[PDB]
Amino acid sequence: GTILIDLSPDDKEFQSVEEEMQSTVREHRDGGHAGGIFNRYNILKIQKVCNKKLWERYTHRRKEVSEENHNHANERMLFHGSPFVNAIIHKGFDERHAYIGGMFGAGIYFAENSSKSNQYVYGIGGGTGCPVHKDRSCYICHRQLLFCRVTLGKSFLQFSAMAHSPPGHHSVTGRPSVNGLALAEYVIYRGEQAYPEYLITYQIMRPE
Ligand SMILES: C[C@@]1(c2ccc(-c3nc4ccccc4c(=O)[nH]3)cc2)NC(=O)NC1=O
Ligand SMILES: [Zn+2]
Repeated sequence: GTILIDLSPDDKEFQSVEEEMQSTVREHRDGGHAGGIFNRYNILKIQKVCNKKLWERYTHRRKEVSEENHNHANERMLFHGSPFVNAIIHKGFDERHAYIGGMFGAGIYFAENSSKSNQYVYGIGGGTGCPVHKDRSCYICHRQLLFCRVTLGKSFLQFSAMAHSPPGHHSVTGRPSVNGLALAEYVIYRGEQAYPEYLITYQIMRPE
């Protein structure tokens, strides 16, 4: 049931998604090991992901969360990197998309920094890099991220350097507590609390 609609680069919606992608790049404490060395991306395509059933599954869960949290879904737009983006956009998020060993427990993880989600496009720690060159810093191969609508509801705040969310909460917020430049990361424990709204195809760019 999924169809993908291409956005034109002249569309303000393409432009606002591209800007969130580019402006949330940061340096990583691994010096680029997982995700590659880059300061910006070459955006190749942005497609809107349209699936009525997945959308309705999302909004149904959003209303439940909202009603458990003084009518506040606490909805964000966040990045997700995964080897399974193609399954996600067709079938939705479920437990096979979870990071069992994540620092905040077995759930599905999202980032404010696009460059953080980039480190997972080829797997945990960037795996063995791109399929074609086995290069975690490949500048040639096309990568994809999702820019997702995520319901956080009442989020458990963890300060720091599938399971259940903590009792009385709908998600966990991993607040960065050492690296002053890192943005927050978030975990949900129900696939129905995220909708994969944009599929972004891109290359990382070699710095000049
Ligand atoms: C499905 C998978 C997976 C997928 C995505 C991520 C992921 N982890 C994150 C952790 C922090 C912030 C963003 C992300 C993010 O965008 N993606 C971690 C593990 N779990 C797994 O064991 N291997 C995987 O590739
Ligand atoms: Zn490659």
